[PDB]
Amino acid sequence: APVDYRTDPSQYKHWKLSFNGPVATLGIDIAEDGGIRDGYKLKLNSYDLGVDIELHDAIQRIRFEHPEVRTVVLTSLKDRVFCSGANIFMLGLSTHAWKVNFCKFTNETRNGLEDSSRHSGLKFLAAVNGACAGGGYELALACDEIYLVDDRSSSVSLPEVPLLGVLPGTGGLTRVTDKRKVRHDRADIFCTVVEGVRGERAKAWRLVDEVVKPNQFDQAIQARALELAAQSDRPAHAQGVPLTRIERTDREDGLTYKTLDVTIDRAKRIATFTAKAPQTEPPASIDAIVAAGANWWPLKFAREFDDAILSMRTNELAVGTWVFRTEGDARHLLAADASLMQHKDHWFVRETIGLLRRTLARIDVSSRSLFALIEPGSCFAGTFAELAFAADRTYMAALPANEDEEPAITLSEVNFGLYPMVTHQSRLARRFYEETEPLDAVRSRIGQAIKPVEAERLGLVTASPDDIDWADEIRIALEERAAMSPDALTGLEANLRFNGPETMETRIFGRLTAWQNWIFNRPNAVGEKGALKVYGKGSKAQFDVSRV
Amino acid sequence: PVDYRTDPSQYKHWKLSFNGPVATLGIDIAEDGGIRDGYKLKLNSYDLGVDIELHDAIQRIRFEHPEVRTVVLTSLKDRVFCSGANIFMLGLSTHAWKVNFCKFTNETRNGLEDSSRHSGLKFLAAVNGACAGGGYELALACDEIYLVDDRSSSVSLPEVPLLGVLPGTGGLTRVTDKRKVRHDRADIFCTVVEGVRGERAKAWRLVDEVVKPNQFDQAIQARALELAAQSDRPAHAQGVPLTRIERTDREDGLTYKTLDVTIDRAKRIATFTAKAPQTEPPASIDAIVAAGANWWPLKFAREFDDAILSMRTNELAVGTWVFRTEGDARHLLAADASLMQHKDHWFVRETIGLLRRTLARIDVSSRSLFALIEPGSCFAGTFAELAFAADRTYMAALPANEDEEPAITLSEVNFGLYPMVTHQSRLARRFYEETEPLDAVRSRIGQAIKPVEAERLGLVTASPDDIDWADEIRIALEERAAMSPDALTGLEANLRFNGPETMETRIFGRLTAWQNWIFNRPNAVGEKGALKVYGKGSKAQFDVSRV
Repeated sequence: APVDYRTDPSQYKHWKLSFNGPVATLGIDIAEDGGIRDGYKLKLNSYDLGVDIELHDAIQRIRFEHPEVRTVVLTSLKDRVFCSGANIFMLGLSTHAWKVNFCKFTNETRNGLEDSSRHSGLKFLAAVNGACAGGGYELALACDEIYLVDDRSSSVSLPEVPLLGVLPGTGGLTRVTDKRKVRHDRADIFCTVVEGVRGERAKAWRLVDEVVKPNQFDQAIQARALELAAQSDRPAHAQGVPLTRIERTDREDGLTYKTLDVTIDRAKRIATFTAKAPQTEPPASIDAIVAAGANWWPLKFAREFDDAILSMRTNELAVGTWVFRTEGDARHLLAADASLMQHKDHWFVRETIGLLRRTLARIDVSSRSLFALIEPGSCFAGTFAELAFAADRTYMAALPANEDEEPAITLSEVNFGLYPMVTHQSRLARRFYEETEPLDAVRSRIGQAIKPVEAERLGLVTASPDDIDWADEIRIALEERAAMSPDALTGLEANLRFNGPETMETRIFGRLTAWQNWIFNRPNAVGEKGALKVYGKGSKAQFDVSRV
Repeated sequence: PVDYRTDPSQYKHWKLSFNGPVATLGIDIAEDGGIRDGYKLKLNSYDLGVDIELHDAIQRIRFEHPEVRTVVLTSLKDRVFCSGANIFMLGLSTHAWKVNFCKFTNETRNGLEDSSRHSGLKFLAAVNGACAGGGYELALACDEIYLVDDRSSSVSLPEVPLLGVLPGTGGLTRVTDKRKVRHDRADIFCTVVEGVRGERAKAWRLVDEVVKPNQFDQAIQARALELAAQSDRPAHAQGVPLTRIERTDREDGLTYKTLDVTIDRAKRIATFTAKAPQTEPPASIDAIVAAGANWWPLKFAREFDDAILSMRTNELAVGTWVFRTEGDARHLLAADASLMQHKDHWFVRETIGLLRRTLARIDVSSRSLFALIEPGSCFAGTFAELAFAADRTYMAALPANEDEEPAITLSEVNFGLYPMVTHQSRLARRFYEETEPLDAVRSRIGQAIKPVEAERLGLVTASPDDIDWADEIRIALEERAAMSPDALTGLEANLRFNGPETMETRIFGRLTAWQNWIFNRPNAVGEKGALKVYGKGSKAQFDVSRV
């Protein structure tokens, strides 16, 4: 069945949230009977996609509904286990595509903790009591600090290689090196043994930040939480903004939201996303923005778009091309952007910018081809122009015989750094290789309605076919997209979009994930006699011992 | 088994011509000269054997031709420059064969750029006919690309639409990182078979100049001379002949003058024992030049490169390499001192370059690497790189016997003379460029560091006592043989490359790992996949679903 990423705390099976002044406590309490797919139990706080769907929502709730909260303590509500990682039985029963989506989404949820540490005024403290293994340690890694109980029952481990024949692929290796700076040969030992590291050795090797005896642990966690809270600028007095349930109509051929249509052509294998500008001028003043809350256009659009991206990634694997279109009045988009820029220091506007940033950042790493079609009547302006700059190709409709009807691309300040991709660059900076001449040229033209011929001349679009050439040029490009191997297209896209600089996050989606994917498609890990499927059976996994 | 040793008298596929400062390297591939059976190499398409000759030819230019300053790469076939890796050969190759072929060919091309930076050479691709796929990937690694403007000859990367694979020999990474082709233009370029010709190829940044056929040869020679003026190579020096590499092929390994490889097939371990100069190597430049190919640092570099290539290619099930050393550290340090003192001399610089490129093959090899530092060893200077390249390094503590206890001795060469493909020294990578631990080891240059200090400084993984050594090392090796090789290679690709990325790490990382995933799936390699339908007049059958 299809996955629905919509949930709320009243529905959580796996997490408890509680609030005590500036400290939120997020308790891991996974329901063993609560698997999102069938055929497995989730024992010992092991997890699946459904657990992460709830985790993603819980962080969203803290971000938007709890402005007065400054630190989040992540802790287990189970005896003897913090988190035992991605459920091995679940992995063994999953298709290749399901695993790859599961890795990608869980990676984005974790990247999101760090995103909020940078940009939301939040800090995350992992309070680790009991076994913290594999994905358990990968989650702790994404926190700002990790405190470990100093007793025999408490350890950190990454048993994936020796136990499962796979990597710590939820960013584990990349955080061990890039974030913790664990010396690589020590990391090798850590990643090639099942028995966990404890106490002062874990701290000495840089795997955790502090270790505390059991009788002092709770007090130490709370005191550190308050120290981390002092780093924040979040308000001492503010009511939160409830994230109301997203209204969505599911159709055989797509999805309907207030701010977004998705229409699927199953024969052509194309999903067309039509993003819709604010229907009326959005509020300029902070009091009206806050009062609008989840009905404030930039937040509403971010939420609906994120839901659509996640739904289509997960539930529509054969529909390999996404087309981006827009409709509405560019003046209302530009007014929205002006309010984002003016009020960007305000906690709520800042949080909303954060969700837009994270949501758009899902696009560049999605395994779908991306074409933006800038047709007459569209409104690729400001935030919406990011849909052009994210795309593999952008075509814009020239009308030599009817120039007054030509569409325009209109840049705003948001296109110059407000929504970095995971390379940390704006999409335009990536587009022009950070070259100052073409970037200066378009910066000079912020706010101008750039028409098709000029947009092509400035390099803002791939081509601007006229009304005679348009139909065939776009149809043929889309036919070719459907006819080529999806494997080759996704690989090509992963290299062309990430056209130079690397960061911890590009390494997570690149070097780490691509190696994991190759491992995931081979019998040593996933075969009937492989490491995942023999787990718990008392038998020896059979490996092809040859190197590649 | 593959033998990587060859020489110009044996070439089937290349012609070298020497005209003063300009060497012409002519592509003239023998259709019947495939290294494996079952395919012809038509229209200057290539296989591993073609690249083995190319690698040798560049080596000959480097060492035997101090007078050469520019290398013109061109085709001796009409109509075609190079049509890329042979598609029939790809369809007939195992997964492991393809992955090794991509890796070796990538290193050959990275080596052109390595010499452009460090040898005083420049490479000019004179593209005088169709230049497709691997053909364009080779041109990309040159310093400049000149395309004949003849209304026909084109550059193309048809791999995606035609083969269902990527331009995996650095093609995509050079298109973005080196040529700076706007990514959406690159997308068009990489998803059309016919490619691009004439002025548009220049405008899109795919080539540097286009010249009409009646002026082409003149323009190529003129530009070659201009690129030659940049060099400091000495026009009046004699070359150093690269004589044969003596090697005994045994059932259980390889014997070279400066290196033993011994294979334990049951344990799946190959032990490389590198040997120091047997006596003090020459300090003077004249004596170094007179020794030539027999000069220890060059001899060792060549033998070690041959062994790495041989073991990578011919011994797939032997997943762990153990590095040991033997001989006298004083002689190693004397060799290093000569390298540092004379590094501006063309021949010494060239030898440093081969050591650099050879060591740089280690970090990207799909084998686990353990360095064992035991009594009698000499992990000193250049040889200490074998410890710093390793996934783990164990050093034998002998608290009750100091004479027998080994030492690590650093020299200047450990601080940047031999960068891995991240551009870092192995020690800089090891310590995440942290100044405290690096200062602590640099200040001990030239000193014999004993096992306890070595472990405290973080230069080794562990220094086990002699009653703990046998079991600790044996268990680590048993575990290495028992774990999945797929997971180990992936692990090693992430832990060795522990932060910074470069164009070369992107070639071996982002680009190659995606290629490898594609290579292991039926859309590309299935009986009715893209490679195998080629030329058949049928349509590939694809699973259409994205991952």
